[PDB]
Amino acid sequence: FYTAPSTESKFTEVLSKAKLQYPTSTTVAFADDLLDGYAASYFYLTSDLYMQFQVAGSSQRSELREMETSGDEAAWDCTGSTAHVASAQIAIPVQEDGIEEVTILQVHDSDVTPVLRISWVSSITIDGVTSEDVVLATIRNGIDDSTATKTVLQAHTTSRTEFNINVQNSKLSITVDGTTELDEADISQFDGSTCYFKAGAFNNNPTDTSANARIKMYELEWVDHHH
Ligand SMILES: O=C(O)[C@H]1O[C@@H](O[C@H]2[C@H](O)[C@H](O)[C@H](O[C@H]3[C@H](O)[C@H](O)[C@H](O[C@H]4[C@H](O)[C@H](O)[C@H](O[C@H]5[C@H](O)[C@H](O)[C@H](O)O[C@@H]5C(=O)O)O[C@@H]4C(=O)O)O[C@@H]3C(=O)O)O[C@@H]2C(=O)O)[C@@H](O)[C@@H](O)[C@@H]1O
Repeated sequence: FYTAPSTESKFTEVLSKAKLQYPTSTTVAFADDLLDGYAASYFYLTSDLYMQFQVAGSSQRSELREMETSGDEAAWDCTGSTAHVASAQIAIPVQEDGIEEVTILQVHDSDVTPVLRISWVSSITIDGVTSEDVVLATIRNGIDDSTATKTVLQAHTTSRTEFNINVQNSKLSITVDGTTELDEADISQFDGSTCYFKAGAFNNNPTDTSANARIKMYELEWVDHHH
């Protein structure tokens, strides 16, 4: 009894350029399935026209993964000359009790390393400064280094917020409601990797493994701009 995100033309292009993974990394719906009206409790259109992702459990996800229209997985040069841009209007609801971090947008390499995660966090401490109820950027320092550089981007609001990720040459920038909050962070540690975008809800380290993480997107797109 769920309405499909494909019923809204604002999502046609991104769905044509995506596959949906749930609840782990296995694809449940390819682009053709998504365009044919795929809908489930974990991926549906709300009455006010948001594409909503919902998932329970540690490190589980309901996430779109960037694809080419040819059916090839997106695998662009992480630090190449072509700009790659992901834009999303996201409303992050107050999360259920026991949900502690939800990743909403990623730049991921073609193996096992997230270049960037944008996530909501109940709390975070960075260089001795603790922030609560914020949206955070996490950039991994290397494939062989589990540590990351973390940057608070925004105090959490339930209001629809524009997020824009721009990746070009060895630099990555993030704008939030038009304001640059991460200005040309270095990602040269991914030279010689390939990359793709992801968007949705990816539930990180919950304290209640039965609680549902929930993220809503009013607009979503990923594009290339050729130098
Ligand atoms: O807690 C700490 O100590 C540190 O945590 C750091 O952040 C963590 C996060 O908390 C998450 O755990 C995050 O999880 C990553 C995970 O490390 C892997 O990168 C994994 O990669 C999957 C891909 O997203 C993708 O879904 C892929 O799909 C493939 C798959 O092969 C599929 O079967 C099919 O064949 O093809 C598809 C495809 O489309 O390419 O599968 C990958 C997989 O192996 O599961 O996904 C998550 C993720 O980010 O999505 O990891 C970070 C981390 O950096 O380790 C950080 O906060 C740090 O500061 C802390 O100290």
